Amino acid sequence: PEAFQESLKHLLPDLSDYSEITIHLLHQLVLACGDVSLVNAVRLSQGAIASARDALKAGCPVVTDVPVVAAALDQTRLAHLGCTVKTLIDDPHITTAREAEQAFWHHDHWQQRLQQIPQGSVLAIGYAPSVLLTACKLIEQQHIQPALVIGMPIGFSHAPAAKRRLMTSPIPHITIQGSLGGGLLAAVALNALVETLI
Amino acid sequence: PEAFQESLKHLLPDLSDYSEITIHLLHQLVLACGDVSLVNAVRLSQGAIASARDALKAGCPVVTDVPVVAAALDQTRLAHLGCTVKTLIDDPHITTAREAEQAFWHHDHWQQRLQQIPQGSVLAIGYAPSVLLTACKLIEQQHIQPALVIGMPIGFSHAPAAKRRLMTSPIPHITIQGSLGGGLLAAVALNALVETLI
Repeated sequence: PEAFQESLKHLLPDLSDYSEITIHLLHQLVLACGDVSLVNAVRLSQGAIASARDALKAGCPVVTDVPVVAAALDQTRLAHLGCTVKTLIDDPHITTAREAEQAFWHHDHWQQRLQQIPQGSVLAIGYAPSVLLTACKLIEQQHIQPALVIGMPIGFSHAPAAKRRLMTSPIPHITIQGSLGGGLLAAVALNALVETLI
Repeated sequence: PEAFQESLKHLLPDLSDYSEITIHLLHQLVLACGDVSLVNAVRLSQGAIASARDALKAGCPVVTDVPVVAAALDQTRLAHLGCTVKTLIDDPHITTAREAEQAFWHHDHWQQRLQQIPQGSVLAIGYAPSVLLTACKLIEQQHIQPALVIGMPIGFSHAPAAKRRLMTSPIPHITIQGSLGGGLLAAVALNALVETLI
């Protein structure tokens, strides 16, 4: 789980184009939010790219936390690959970490839907830290086994240590160290991996 | 001129894919020589990629110092663009900085061929520091005006300060700070820019 400069170092003596893909992803994130810091804050695990491509080529399920993340996904490219897209809740108005944490407090069985995610799924969490925390716990206990976790919720003061907990996970992941998150960032990240595949 | 990490910083809030192109070029260099240091040593100037693409799209002439550089160029792609390829000398056996400096000492009129390079041409120097130095001098005096200079000669003890002199040039350029050079590196660099255009 390392930064741009370090990743790039070890990916350049590779036959694959993982270095080009990594910088494409950073570029797309910066074009979404306008913040060059993400070169530092963004963290990919070794084998994140490879696990992503392998899962996408096999037409993996894709699960997002909330609808706005799903709706920003490149839906037609994903359909061509045979990937289906689902959300953990259906609330149409979620724009902040507070609206998200509130909404995941009302629904009584989103944890059920998370627990049922198919092995090999891509899990993209753009809004709610508590959902990312629950995902990390289920992974540790070996109840779920996604191919990839994209964890880019917003970080708030006294948040569930979620992004930091994801960095210790044995599951391939991409995250944003610190309090940056939300917007469409999680969807942009996944889109960058989709568009460099087809 | 500036390194990888710095270039990348200022190229990410750009609409164009110059950040992806830069990392592709680094990647190709590392696949040619196997040396990850070039991330540090390689230096691009601010307008380098853009000037390259503009000149290649216009079917610019390409001039190399020696045949082995020309022969490593992607000849068919360049022909499709309308770019011609020429060399400053025709010696078929040049493998080291010594064989190159020797050969540019015998020929009496390579400086004439250099002085004649058309405005807007791409100049790729892979072997001889003294040729790069002469090129820098002609540029300062405004006798020649290439669109781009790729300067990747070998750096030897008490060499003509050439690579360092190229970094002060007003002409867009790509070079390798320090004593690394030769092989096919100059040709690989140019090829990376050609293949990401067509």
